[PDB]
Amino acid sequence: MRVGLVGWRGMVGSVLMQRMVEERDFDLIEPVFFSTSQIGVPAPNFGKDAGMLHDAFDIESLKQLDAVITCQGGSYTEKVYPALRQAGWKGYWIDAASTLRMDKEAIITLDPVNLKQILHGIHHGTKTFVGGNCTVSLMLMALGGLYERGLVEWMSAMTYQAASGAGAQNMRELISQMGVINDAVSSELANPASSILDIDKKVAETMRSGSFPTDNFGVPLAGSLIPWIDVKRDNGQSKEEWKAGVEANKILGLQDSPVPIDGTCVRIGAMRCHSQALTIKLKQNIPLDEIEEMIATHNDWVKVIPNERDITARELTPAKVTGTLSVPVGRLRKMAMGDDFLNAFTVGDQLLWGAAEPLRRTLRIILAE
Amino acid sequence: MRVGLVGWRGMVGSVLMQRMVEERDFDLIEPVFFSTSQIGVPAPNFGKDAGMLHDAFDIESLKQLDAVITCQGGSYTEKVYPALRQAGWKGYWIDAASTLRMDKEAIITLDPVNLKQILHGIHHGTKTFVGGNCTVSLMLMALGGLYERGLVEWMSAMTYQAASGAGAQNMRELISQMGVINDAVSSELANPASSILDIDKKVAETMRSGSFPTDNFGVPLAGSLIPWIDVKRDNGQSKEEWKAGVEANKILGLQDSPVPIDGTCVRIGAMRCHSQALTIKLKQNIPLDEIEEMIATHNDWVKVIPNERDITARELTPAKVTGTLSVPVGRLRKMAMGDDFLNAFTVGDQLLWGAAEPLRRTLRIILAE
Ligand SMILES: NC(=O)c1ccc[n+]([C@@H]2O[C@H](COP(=O)([O-])OP(=O)(O)OC[C@H]3O[C@@H](n4cnc5c(N)ncnc54)[C@H](OP(=O)(O)O)[C@@H]3O)[C@@H](O)[C@H]2O)c1
Ligand SMILES: NC(=O)c1ccc[n+]([C@@H]2O[C@H](COP(=O)([O-])OP(=O)(O)OC[C@H]3O[C@@H](n4cnc5c(N)ncnc54)[C@H](OP(=O)(O)O)[C@@H]3O)[C@@H](O)[C@H]2O)c1
Ligand SMILES: O=C(O)c1ccc([N+](=O)[O-])cc1P(=O)(O)O
Ligand SMILES: O=C(O)c1ccc([N+](=O)[O-])cc1P(=O)(O)O
Ligand code: NA
Repeated sequence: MRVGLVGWRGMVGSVLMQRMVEERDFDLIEPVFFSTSQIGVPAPNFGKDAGMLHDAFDIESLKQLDAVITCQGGSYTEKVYPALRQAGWKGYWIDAASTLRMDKEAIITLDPVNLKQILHGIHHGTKTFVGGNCTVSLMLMALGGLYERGLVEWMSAMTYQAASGAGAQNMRELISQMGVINDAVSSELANPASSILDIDKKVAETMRSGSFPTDNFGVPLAGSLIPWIDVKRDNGQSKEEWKAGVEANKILGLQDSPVPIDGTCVRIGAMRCHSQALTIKLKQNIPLDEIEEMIATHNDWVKVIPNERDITARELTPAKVTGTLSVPVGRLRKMAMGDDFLNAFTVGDQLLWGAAEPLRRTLRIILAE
Repeated sequence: MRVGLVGWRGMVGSVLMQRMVEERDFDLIEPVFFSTSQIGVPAPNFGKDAGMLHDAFDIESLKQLDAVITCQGGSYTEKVYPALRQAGWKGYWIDAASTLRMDKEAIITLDPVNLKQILHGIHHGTKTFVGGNCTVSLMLMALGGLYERGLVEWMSAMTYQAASGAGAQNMRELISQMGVINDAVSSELANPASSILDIDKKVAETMRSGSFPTDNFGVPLAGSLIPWIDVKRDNGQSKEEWKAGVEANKILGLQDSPVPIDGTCVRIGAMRCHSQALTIKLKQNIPLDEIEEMIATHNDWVKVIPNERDITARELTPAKVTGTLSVPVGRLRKMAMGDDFLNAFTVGDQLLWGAAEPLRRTLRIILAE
């Protein structure tokens, strides 16, 4: 199988490359590396020589491939994909970008949840497989055990989203903001006789100053939060909030009778883990023991954390989860509203299950068929 | 009126002192400053001379006061209050601590919401007035318009709570953690060609290192979050999550038919403003514009922020609200679940309406009678 790699060099792509090396995916394919910036020089060597960098925009070159895996982004997909299909290419397009997710000829891939849908697609001529939004993938990796059994009536999701979803420059800006805050009060911070109100005043002033580094976010993130991600939609949702409902229901095959999913998506000062606080309305009063079992046994990465303070503080956080494939879920309990209302809190790495991991797993599934 | 000040030197106390000076509250009283560790030292001079610091545990000196305002804490209240009352003191005990909130003898003071309850109490011999929990006070300042009309069937609250709620040392530790994070990668950040994954790897290593300053939180807060605040209760709630339902319903006089309030309380890396993402179940499908009107007309400090991207990012954040008495609420819209589900996101300063302001306002109400 001859597989083209586009966007292998960037943040998401680099995570994907490391995972492909770790799982020895390159043993199974003939990789062809593409560039949007410079061609003809040696391709990267991740264990074996792959020749040269090819032109990511050349239709005839792409037509020679059995599949493309792209992390290059929506601008790239919009430019290349329609022409490539119009020219007769029947290969597999495996894409991280949002561009094609809701296309009638694309399947959103999250195989621990929807392997059966993926396999049906592959066997019946579907050639486009798109990774879902970070928030969607991470929520379903935590709650797949409930959703697969049709037990969810609706879900409200309030999120705590990392800088990495906006990009590497945004992550850098977050850390720079942290430095500028600390710099402003370093002379008084450690002195207990210094007024905490004076420290606080200076932090607030520094954050509000024009020179505070805010080119990417537009406003401060460190020391604060931003309760709006992406463009407004006419019903008053942000695009980020809208994605949850439409993508989750496509993945689950419920488009004609969807589970309502809604809430507020909030950016917070974390590097690359998204967390979500969920009000889950169950159709029936399911005992918490069964809920816990159904969640825990759904897949190999979800981890149900006991509902206790110390273990929660250690396990159910970005500090614990960052850079790992683990998807902890905790604070699982029935709520004051009734025994059909379930509280849950979950954390997951945005670059792994939220970006790169579904792409490499989709490749392995296609290979095995 | 002779008024004793206890806990005036701490964080909450210092905010109270600042506000009392700003509003010239000291012109209306005879202030007597007390201490737990500095007896005999000259008292602070806020305009006029108040002599020396008195003994906060000496019952007989406290007995000469017409009122006590205390920000010293629950363990202080636990020892001095019962002893002071039993010795026949009938003065006004005005307290920020949780200890007496749910005592039959005490009124929870949040006068923009429950002034009538407060005055009825004053007129019928109630002498104990206690500030509510920071999250409860801030939520009712935002949504008082809906609660006072009996429109809320239930509410789920997922919170984004600031460091100040845990204490001054915790705020310092947050800022220290921010510096330690930036320090670890400041060279790489200054080089525009550096690898984002390398920066990310170093940040994670730094946050996980034994040397990371985590004595007060127990785990990292900068770059992370902690989805547990305060001690565990038997039904799986933390004490922080439980406080909302019991305190709000007492403030609203709804103990005979309380509104269910529940959710997850999460500490994030903000300095001194709590934010809350609310799923509000309404009893009736009221038009959105009338909802906004009910909310906005309830009190002088609540503000409706239009549901638009740029203004939300600028106005509905800790960076905007910090150190002010403003209580913005935005992202007001009906949710996917139905037109009787209302999304709301609100931000408020933890030290003002969430701690010090109800104390000085209660003093002013008593004086005014
Ligand atoms: N999940 C997310 O993080 C997210 C969110 C929203 C949008 N996006 C979109 O998806 C795309 C991929 O996300 P990303 O975070 O992986 O983007 P990224 O790190 O900026 O990488 C994107 C591309 O930039 C090019 N590039 C230019 N200079 C580079 C340098 N010095 N180092 C590495 N690459 C360089 C590379 O393509 P060549 O090798 O062809 O030059 C690379 O594949 C983004 O460009 C963006 O449009 C991603
Ligand atoms: N939900 C919660 O659990 C929660 C939330 C907020 C506050 N609280 C509690 O409420 C109380 C007041 O809160 P806070 O944040 O104002 O506490 P704080 O800043 O520690 O002040 C409390 C007292 O500590 C003493 N103190 C000792 N060293 C000091 C120093 N270097 N500078 C200033 N004061 C010093 C002061 O009393 P003297 O002048 O008598 O020495 C002061 O009145 C605390 O006991 C806190 O634990 C609890
Ligand atoms: O917006 C997105 O969801 C998204 C996610 C990942 C990637 N990238 O290819 O890894 C790109 C996009 P987008 O559609 O380019 O903005
Ligand atoms: O726990 C609380 O709610 C609380 C809040 C404020 C204050 N303090 O006096 O300002 C003290 C307490 P706590 O009852 O001491 O823990
Ligand atoms: Na700026």
